[PDB]
Amino acid sequence: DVQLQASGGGSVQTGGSLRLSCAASGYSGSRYSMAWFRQVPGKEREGLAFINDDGSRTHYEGSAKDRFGISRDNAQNTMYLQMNGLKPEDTAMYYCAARESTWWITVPLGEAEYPYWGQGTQVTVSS
Ligand SMILES: [K+]
Repeated sequence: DVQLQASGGGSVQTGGSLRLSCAASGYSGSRYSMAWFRQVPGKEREGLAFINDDGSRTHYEGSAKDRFGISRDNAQNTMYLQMNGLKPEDTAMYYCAARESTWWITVPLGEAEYPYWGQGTQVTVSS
């Protein structure tokens, strides 16, 4: 019984920043490992950024390595994606996902590794 709520999307100018949040509700004693995925128009949904239970490991896909940051606040069961230097090509539907098992050696990259998803949040970047 895990529920995820993604928020923080909207319209932003090219060059700007946006922070997305994903809040998990689980009464259990697990700090879920979590991820952001996005689907840009015309493309398959793809992994973007990944964080384990305590934020001791992160992984970024593509230019998120240079521009984006993922973090989490385990005192309020929320993770964040800070996107800086946004470009029109970052216009997409953004999704967060969660799984019970943590990780260290191997990043769980596939969608199938995450049983729990939230509804997407649209980000639109315009010059
Ligand atoms: K990064």
